[PDB]
Formats: sequence, structure tokens, C-alpha cells
Amino acid sequence: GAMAPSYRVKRMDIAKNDEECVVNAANPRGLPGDGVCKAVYKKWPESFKNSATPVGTAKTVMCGTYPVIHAVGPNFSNYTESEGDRELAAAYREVAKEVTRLGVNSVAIPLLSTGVYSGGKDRLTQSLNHLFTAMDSTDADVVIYCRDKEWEKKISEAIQMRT
Ligand SMILES: [Cl-]
Ligand SMILES: [Cl-]
Ligand SMILES: [Cl-]
Repeated sequence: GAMAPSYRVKRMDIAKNDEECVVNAANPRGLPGDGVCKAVYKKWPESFKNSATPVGTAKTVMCGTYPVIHAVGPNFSNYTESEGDRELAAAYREVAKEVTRLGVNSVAIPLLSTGVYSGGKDRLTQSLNHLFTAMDSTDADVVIYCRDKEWEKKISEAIQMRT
């Protein structure tokens, strides 16, 4: 575990992370996709061998020795708000099980279901609060990746407000 487990946020491409493993915002079919998924496919294409997995689950595939945790959040265009909320919480719980199983001291993580799976809504708080619910009982250092300057500020505020 980390000596003093922490949360941090950085505004940059998760493909350039400085952590011991990465969480992909995957689709259920293991396809290259869009957004974070496409960046992950460019950097770690070997990790897409047999990565298909259902909504609400995570599946780890190694790229060399570097673990890629493919986490499938719901697409809110298809799910009801209630069922999508349940599956988004479930995907993060499965990320926490994998991070623990792998024994890593740090993990790079995007906010699941916030981009093209957001159903056109701002889901920063919903997705971040499910991340915290799952990861709070882990001892890995967690580094959240985002691309928007205003999101960086709001994620940073949410972290700092709990310390
Ligand atoms: Cl960048
Ligand atoms: Cl998304
Ligand atoms: Cl963002």
C-alpha cells in the first residue's frame, strides 16, 4: 500500500500517467472506442486481447507487466437514471477489487460515464462520489485524470474538502 494513501487530480492525457496501473473507460465489446478509450488503445493496444466484459464490471489485461483495468460504465443514453446509477457504482466497486488484487501502490483513473456515455448531462459529482465510495477502503494512491480546466478545479475542491 501507499505510506499515506492520497487522492490527486491532474489535467492531462491518462496515457502519460505516472502510476503503477491504469483504468480504461472501456466499452463492453473491447473495441478501440473514443475519448480516454481511444488514448488507451493507442498506448496499450496489447491490453485489448479478450478485454470485452459486461456493463458494471472490470476486467484486467496486462500490457507487458503494466495492468490495464478495463472498467465498463453504463451509457446513460440507454439506461434509466436509476439503473445507470446502480451500474456506475458497481463498475467502481469492481475497479477497487482489481486494484487490491493487483497489489499496486498507485492507480490512474478517469471519471466513468462523464463523456460520450453521459447522456448529455454533467455527471462530475455523481461519478466522483461513486469513485470515492469504492476507493476509500483501498490503500493505493489514486490520481484522477480529466481534460477540462473547470472540472479540474471542481475535482480538486471535492478532494480538499474531505481532508
Ligand atoms: Cl497531455
Ligand atoms: Cl464516457
Ligand atoms: Cl474532463
